[PDB]
Amino acid sequence: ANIETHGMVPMNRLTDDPRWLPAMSERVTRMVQRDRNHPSVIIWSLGNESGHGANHDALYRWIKSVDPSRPVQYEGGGADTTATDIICPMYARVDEDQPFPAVPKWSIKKWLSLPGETRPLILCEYAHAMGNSLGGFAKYWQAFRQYPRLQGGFVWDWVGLVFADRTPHPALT
Amino acid sequence: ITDSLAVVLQRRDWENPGVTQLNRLAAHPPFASWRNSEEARTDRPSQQLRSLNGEWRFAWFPAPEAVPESWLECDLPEADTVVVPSNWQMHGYDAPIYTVNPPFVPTENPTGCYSLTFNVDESWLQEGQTRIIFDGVNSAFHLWCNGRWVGYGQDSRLPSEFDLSAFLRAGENRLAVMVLRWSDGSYLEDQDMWRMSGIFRDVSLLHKPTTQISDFHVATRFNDDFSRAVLEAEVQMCGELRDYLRVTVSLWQGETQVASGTAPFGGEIIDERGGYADRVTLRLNVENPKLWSAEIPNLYRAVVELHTADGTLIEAEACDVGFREVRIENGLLLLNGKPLLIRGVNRHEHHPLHGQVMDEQTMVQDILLMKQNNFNAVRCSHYPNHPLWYTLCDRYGLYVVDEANIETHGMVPMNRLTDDPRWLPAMSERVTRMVQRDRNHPSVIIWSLGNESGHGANHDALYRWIKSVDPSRPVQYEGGGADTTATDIICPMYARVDEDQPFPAVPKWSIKKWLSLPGETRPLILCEYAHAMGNSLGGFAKYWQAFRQYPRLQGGFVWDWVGLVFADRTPHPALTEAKHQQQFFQFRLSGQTIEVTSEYLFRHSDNELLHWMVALDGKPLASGEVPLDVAPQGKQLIELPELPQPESAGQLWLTVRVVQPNATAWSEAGHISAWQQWRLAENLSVTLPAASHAIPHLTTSEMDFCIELGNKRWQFNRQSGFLSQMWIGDKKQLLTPLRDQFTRAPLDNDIGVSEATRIDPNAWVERWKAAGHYQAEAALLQCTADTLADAVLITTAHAWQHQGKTLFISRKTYRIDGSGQMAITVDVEVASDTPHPARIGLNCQLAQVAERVNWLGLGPQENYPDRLTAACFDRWDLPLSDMYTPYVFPSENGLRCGTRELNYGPHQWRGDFQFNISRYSQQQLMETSHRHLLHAEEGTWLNIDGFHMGIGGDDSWSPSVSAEFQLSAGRYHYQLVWCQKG
Repeated sequence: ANIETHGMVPMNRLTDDPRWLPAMSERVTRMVQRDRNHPSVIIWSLGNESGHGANHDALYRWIKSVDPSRPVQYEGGGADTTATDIICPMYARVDEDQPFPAVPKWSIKKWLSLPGETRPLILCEYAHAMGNSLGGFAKYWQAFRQYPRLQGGFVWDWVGLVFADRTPHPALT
Repeated sequence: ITDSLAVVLQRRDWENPGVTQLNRLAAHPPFASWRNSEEARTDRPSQQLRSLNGEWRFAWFPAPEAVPESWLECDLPEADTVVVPSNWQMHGYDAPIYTVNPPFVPTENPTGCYSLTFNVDESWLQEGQTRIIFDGVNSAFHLWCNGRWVGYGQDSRLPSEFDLSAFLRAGENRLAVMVLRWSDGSYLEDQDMWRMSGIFRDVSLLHKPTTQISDFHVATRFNDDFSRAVLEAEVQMCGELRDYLRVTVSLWQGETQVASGTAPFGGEIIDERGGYADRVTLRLNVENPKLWSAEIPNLYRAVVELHTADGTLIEAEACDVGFREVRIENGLLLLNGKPLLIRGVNRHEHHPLHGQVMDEQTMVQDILLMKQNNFNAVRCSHYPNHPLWYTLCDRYGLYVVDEANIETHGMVPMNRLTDDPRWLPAMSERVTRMVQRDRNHPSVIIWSLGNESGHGANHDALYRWIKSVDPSRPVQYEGGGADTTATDIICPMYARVDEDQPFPAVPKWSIKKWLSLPGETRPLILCEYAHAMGNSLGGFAKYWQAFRQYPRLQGGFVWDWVGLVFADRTPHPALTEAKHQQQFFQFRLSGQTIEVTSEYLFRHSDNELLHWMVALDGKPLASGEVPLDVAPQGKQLIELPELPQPESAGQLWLTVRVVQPNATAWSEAGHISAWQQWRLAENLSVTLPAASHAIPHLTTSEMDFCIELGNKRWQFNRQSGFLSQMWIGDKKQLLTPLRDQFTRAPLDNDIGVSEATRIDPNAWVERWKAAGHYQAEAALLQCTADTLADAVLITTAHAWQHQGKTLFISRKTYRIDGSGQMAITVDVEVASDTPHPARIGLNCQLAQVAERVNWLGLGPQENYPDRLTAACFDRWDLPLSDMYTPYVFPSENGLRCGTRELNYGPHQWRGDFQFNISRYSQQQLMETSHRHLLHAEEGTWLNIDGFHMGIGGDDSWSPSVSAEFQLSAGRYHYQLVWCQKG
């Protein structure tokens, strides 16, 4: 869904405000009504980098009621809130923890085994490919193979892994 | 008659799994039968409990049928005298054994016939019940009293009690105990230790009144914040029920009573037919109770008095009560609301010189040593322990896992008996009688169903029995994959931190992966890990890094306390590594600020002092002491003063240590509990050496190169290509030429289970032998000598070939300058297809024997690439004897890593190397079976390695050296400087 408010100073200033719920509901509902018939679409996403507000929980439950055939994921508020069926951290590391206040980025191996955690983990963003990059990519895929509940991820910026003229980067190999 | 041996032994009760006892009394907590409340409160000795330990008569027989009938009446003429708490194998009768027909035992069953003549006062026989308690008898036994058969028993590790009232006569009496070595119970006690047999625990006589306390157990309930507690005690009596009988339970903290309760008999309504007339439950309210933990073992004294309504006491029983709550919440094992981190060790009952007989002094010595090494938990390794062990763990503070005596690892399906309902009665007795005995001890926090018996339906049934009877403790069981339905805790044996071991039907996942398997929510505590056999415990820091990071990884139990110490309780070098990794204070350095985090859950750091020191290459520069004021799990930030900034070359090292100024019950004043070291600042050396005016002189012959400088002189063998001799004055310095070494005397981890019969091709030592590393012969490729403007240059190249295959190539450079110094640069190529060598360095036999070894490097104790975290960089001076570790089976030992300078006699070696120095060569260590056969050689053997392979430790039967500690680079370089006192 076309919801992205990363510039807000609390970052949930609008997604926790009920006055913005009508605006955000239109962006979620009209997407589902348009694309619900496509077999390729297997997961709904509530947006990107908008904190976690009560509007996210309400819109998460709307999708589950209208279309129970697809899981709903959302990074925001720590990537493991009640508004996501999948733990989907951004740029979580394989072994090193990043305990930021109120939104820690645990290592993906440790994140799975936290007390009470049963959901699968798929990284919505990992392996930043800006410039000469993608070092340690083999570390992620060693972990993906070994751990059943580590079910892959999405490399950031296809185009990126290729130039604008679609010429490939060395990291694409 | 029917008391005769022929009748008694005819039914073969020791070959019947359905008969485990005959005429044995019910299990219960320990009883002393005090006739005075004050004596019970203060735990004074009771005159109603009499010990029969002492001198008994003993006779040995090859089989039970060989015992003559006359033994039942009179002591044999050839019977000798022994101290009854002993194993008869320790007296040399049949050979002790360290190592099938499931119900049957061999007909050649050695039999020990014990007999004792004792006196009984008439006061015991006129009134009351007199019983005899056998705390431990190995396998099975038959009991006679004055020639009359009494009963039969099994389950060596739990007390057997029999009523002797109808058998005792006023005056002199005689007891006859027929102990058999093997019974059907031996199939459930088929573990791996010295087998041994006899009456290995205490024998005592207890006199109880006609109306007596038959059983009692206590339960503690708490509110949300543990500010209010309820102590419920259920008391059961035996004998005649009278309406004037009363039971009083009083709780004492020291000498002040804090709670009390009195009630007549008659319990609450249980079901339709009513309630127990012989039971009463007393509820005692305690405000702000002092909680029990391993850190602070706060104990109360509960006194249970059976008395008349008027006020006359009949009998008194007492026990120590600790207030604590153990439960698993959200996949975490909590004690008093806090997540436990188990610093545990497995401990067998092994006396230093009396075999399996345990005494109080050895137990207190073991507990003190454990707590001084930051251990907080002990696993009762595969059987219930001596009763006094649990009392001592309550008082000093140690979490205890109590294990049922069930062990059937020798069965081919390994669950052949535990899945057989015909063996359920046998196994139930071993579980139920343990719980009935030890359920009142606060130190016991976890029940264990046994060890290495597969997983059968009997395990599930016995697991649910414990949960019903005692819901206050979790139940754990390894077996059937360590995560079955019969365990509340995933308790794998020797699971690795990162590497998975997917065995069929019982995989050993890595502990990190095991936690996150689909549907898995339980905590993980390793019942056995870090095998400490020989030179071992490599990679121990890997486990404790994982323990800290993952909340549901709550520690484990290191295998074999005694092991981590020798039989005489002398510590192994690996014990220091365990103490450092198990510290309760963690340290972080950021600039001039030291962050100290407390790992205690309950206590405040009120006996703690931080001493910091800054040294430059072992030379102290500044020091200071700061008191520690850290809340449980809190952080204290300690800002160091302006640290010294020397302009001399070298590395600055900051060392902190936690010192306890006051003595505790388990430690003496000045005890060091934690330490840490850092590198502060290094000034690289840029100064040139002094312009020596002299030049070493080179002479060339067809057999050798000779370099002469003053009184010193070097000789290089041109045929061998190695430095053969060095002379200071006219005194030779070497007995063996300085040559490259690529092998080490194999460790126990290097050997594995590779016997001479069942070879293990995957073992490290077998791969080295198959590759010819021990048989490779050095071949000289080139050897040249050139005179420089100020030095003499020697260049050599050797190839180590085995059966037409080059394993290693060594290119060495010798630079003898005019100052007398000798610089040695070594470049080594290792073939990629050969197994990685155990070491890359040099060795020689020095002619001189010296008393002290002085080196600037890591640790006073021996350390290895994967067991060096506990070691510290400083200047160490030790006698040569302390440079050798006396392992029972000789192997490579005594290595010191991270060494920059080594001094021995007049010789100094500088560089970046590891070394071991001793009087035994690596060749002798490989060929000598036991350390008592080791003999010192003529000189001193020195091994200087640029690189050394890590030691194993995850297990002892499979390769366990991690990839980052294997010598797999392929090409290696190191430099050494050899100088003298000039």
